[PDB]
Amino acid sequence: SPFPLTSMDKAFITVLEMTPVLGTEIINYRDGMGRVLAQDVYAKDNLPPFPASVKDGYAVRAADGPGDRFIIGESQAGEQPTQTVMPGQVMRVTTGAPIPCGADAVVQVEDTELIRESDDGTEELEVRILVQARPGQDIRPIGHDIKRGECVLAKGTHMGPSEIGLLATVGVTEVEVNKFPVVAVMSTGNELLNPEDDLLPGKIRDSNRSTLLATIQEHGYPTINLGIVGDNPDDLLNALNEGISRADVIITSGGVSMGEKDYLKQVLDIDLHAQIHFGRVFMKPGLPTTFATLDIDGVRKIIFALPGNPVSAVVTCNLFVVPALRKMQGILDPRPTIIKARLSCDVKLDPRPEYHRCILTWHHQEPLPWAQSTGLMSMRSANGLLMLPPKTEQYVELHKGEVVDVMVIGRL
Amino acid sequence: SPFPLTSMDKAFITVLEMTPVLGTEIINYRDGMGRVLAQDVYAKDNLPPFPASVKDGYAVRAADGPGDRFIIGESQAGEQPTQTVMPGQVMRVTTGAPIPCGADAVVQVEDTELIRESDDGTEELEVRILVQARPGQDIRPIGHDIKRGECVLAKGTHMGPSEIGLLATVGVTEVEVNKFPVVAVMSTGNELLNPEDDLLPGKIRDSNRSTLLATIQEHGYPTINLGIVGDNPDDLLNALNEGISRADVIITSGGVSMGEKDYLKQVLDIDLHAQIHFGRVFMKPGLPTTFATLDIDGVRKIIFALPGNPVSAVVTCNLFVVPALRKMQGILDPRPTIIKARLSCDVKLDPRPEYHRCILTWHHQEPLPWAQSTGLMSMRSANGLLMLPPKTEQYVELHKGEVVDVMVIGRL
Ligand SMILES: C[C@H]1[C@H](OC(=O)CCC(=O)O)O[C@@H]2O[C@@]3(C)CC[C@H]4[C@H](C)CC[C@@H]1[C@@]24OO3
Ligand SMILES: C[C@H]1[C@H](OC(=O)CCC(=O)O)O[C@@H]2O[C@@]3(C)CC[C@H]4[C@H](C)CC[C@@H]1[C@@]24OO3
Ligand SMILES: Nc1ncnc2c1ncn2[C@@H]1O[C@H](COP(=O)(O)OP(=O)(O)O)[C@@H](O)[C@H]1O
Ligand SMILES: Nc1ncnc2c1ncn2[C@@H]1O[C@H](COP(=O)(O)OP(=O)(O)O)[C@@H](O)[C@H]1O
Ligand SMILES: [Ca+2]
Ligand SMILES: [Ca+2]
Ligand SMILES: [Cl-]
Ligand SMILES: [Cl-]
Repeated sequence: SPFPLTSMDKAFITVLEMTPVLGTEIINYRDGMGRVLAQDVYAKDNLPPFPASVKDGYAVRAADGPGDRFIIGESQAGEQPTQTVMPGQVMRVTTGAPIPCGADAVVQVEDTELIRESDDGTEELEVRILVQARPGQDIRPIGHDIKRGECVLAKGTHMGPSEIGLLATVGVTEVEVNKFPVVAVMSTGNELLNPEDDLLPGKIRDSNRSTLLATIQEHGYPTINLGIVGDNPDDLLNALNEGISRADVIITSGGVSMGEKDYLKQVLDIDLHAQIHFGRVFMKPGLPTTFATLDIDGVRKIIFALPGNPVSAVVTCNLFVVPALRKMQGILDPRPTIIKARLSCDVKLDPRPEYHRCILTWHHQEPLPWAQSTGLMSMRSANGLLMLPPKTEQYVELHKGEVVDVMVIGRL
Repeated sequence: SPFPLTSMDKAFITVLEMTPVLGTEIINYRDGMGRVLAQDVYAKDNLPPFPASVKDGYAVRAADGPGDRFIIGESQAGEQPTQTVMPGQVMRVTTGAPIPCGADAVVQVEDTELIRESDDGTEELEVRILVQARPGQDIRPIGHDIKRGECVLAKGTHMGPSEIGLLATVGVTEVEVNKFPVVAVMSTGNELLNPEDDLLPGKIRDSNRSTLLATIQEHGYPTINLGIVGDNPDDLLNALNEGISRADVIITSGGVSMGEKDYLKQVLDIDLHAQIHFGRVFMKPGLPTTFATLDIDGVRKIIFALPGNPVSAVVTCNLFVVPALRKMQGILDPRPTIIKARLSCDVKLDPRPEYHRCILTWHHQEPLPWAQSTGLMSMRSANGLLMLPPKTEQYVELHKGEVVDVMVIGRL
């Protein structure tokens, strides 16, 4: 089988439709970066749990109005006050300290003048309140920010630092989340040497394994290095079986064209009994990209057999593998972010949709970024993939300045 | 000292000007994600190191033209050929295999017809070449992609997956890079409990430590958890001394206003003998944000004393701390990426420049993203910080749809 040419849209949709969502596990909240909640999270306490001052100043009775007041004590952060403010009295407060019984407003220190103090100046005795406070001013009532019983995070939330801080706030230190996929990577070819090797006749160094592993690691997922596998079916089958045992996802590169020494598709079908959903994609680069699933004991393994050309391998990894991994780790909409950018140079269109790494840059006050195709600008890694449309009889070329879609693949 | 109000621009520039660049170390290339090269990197081999076929097909003499040819053997990937192609002969080749002596072009299999084979069909014997090849066609000459002696990566390059793959390609498996900063984080306040604690009267859980540690970890830097420190100068000094010993950067939160129990600025100046460069910033939120340096034995430590309010702490961490850490790890221009976005709702301007977390979203074919201020949209973490200008007599409010600056703080 020279597999049918699959459209890019059909290939991508097929990857997402066929990729499973992984099961769940309980983690410590500090380990939650990039995880997706598999439970709703509720507050068991009010925040604040006591009425809390917003200001350094004095807790007062608003009904007393402005005037001169006896200071009966201080409320400091972390201590519950024991005294009750009666008419004509106030209590000093600091930001975050509890409001004492009998007070209903806070007056910030700037709206006061101190009018009696102890001889040694350490104890405030009488203060002039210069304003009419409104009841409740500069107080966070109990539960103002979070109420006991409130759902503070919904299942499906993809967590970042602020969500971790919210779990800390509410004391929910263990949470149910989707698992991350474990991703195994192998390279294929009799010509490949390890990066650590000196060259030998007829040989080159394996770069795809490093590039692909780094790409997956950049997204936070655990990886397994399956090494270099020669161009023979027995070795390929054994390496695939090891990947299936050790990982949720297997990525290979090389050996997927129709060459005399290309065995991977035959091994996947006849030996592994995997279901190849597509074996060619009408895209540039990436024609021989292959995607398969394997259902064993009610678990679905997914296999990407990427082209061997290094540029093709990293482009197809970003287009197909990353969205699948995002679905596996529970992200509800796992699709890439697409930004509109201006082409930095003219480009010829191909009958196939074309993809190329680029750098996105925003310029002073200009609203749209520019996309500069790769290959001081060299100090930056690629953070985008230009997505060029197929040529038509009408449109054969795009011009500098014209707006194109760019897929985000790195931090901007 | 109620410290002077420092403009945002002066505060930010001061942080970057006063922050050092860390020294260098040698790392394994697989550990290079996010590192900055401190050396130029050179290729010691050509790529390809032999003339390499781009195609499955036949190595031919272009001068023979089209016609029927004897196939004298095969060149397979990873094997140096030993035979010389003479007039009237060709050799089978596969993609990435070396071109044999005597051949000067490759004809892809699609431009041929097989016209003699062995009885068992395993050996090709004669092929009809249907095209006139151009000399050099479908061959990558030695060094076409990389030449021995070529600088392939310059010092100052901020590495991603493709740079790691390039180090693998050229066999440079150990590289000199800038160190990453080690960042210590402490929280302050007598009211704070650990996230793991049940509440006690007058107390709340410490969230800032978790949020700040997660923010720093998201950027890839090692962290040290200095815990909760009470509101007293001895304990604050001891915790700062531990941070200085263990880390390059110390982040505190809380205790930086003028309150009765706020000691940190006094401790930094009088006890630690640090140089406080600013102690207030004209910004909303973040008024009491403080930045200090401490020079010990020719090493500069940097200290950020952030406000205690949780929103203020995470906003000021993203504005001031992250750019400093990027400078420390060697990034040449460590400043944030600013994108233009449309406001999703009307906003009132303040005399101070105002900052608020938001979510940036790109809509179908609309060129500019929308910025939706925080507090299915809830499934996403904040990836931006709205940067609102100070009000003027002319401009008091911004309206839905108007374009504003947004600082990127998360993956888009
Ligand atoms: C065909 C459409 C797909 O559409 C679906 O996947 C529908 C089923 C589903 O949403 O699961 O989305 C994708 O992702 C973005 C956000 C950009 C990237 C594009 C992919 C690179 C190609 C498929 C295309 C693509 O366009 O839009
Ligand atoms: C005042 C200018 C500063 O300008 C310098 O830092 C000049 C000295 C130097 O470049 O080192 O850059 C910054 O970073 C961006 C990219 C956006 C973020 C802004 C900061 C939030 C505030 C400072 C401002 C800022 O605007 O531009
Ligand atoms: N891991 C790798 N690192 C670098 N180059 C590779 C790697 N794997 C394959 N290549 C190169 O990519 C090209 C395409 O290889 P491949 O996809 O295996 O084609 P075929 O299936 O026809 O052998 C060849 O030049 C090959 O040497
Ligand atoms: N680590 C923290 N976690 C959550 N809230 C905090 C933290 N530190 C301080 N806060 C709260 O932030 C607010 C401001 O505190 P802070 O900056 O210490 O003010 P002051 O210096 O006046 O005591 C208070 O409500 C305080 O309880
Ligand atoms: Ca191969
Ligand atoms: Ca405090
Ligand atoms: Cl390809
Ligand atoms: Cl603040």
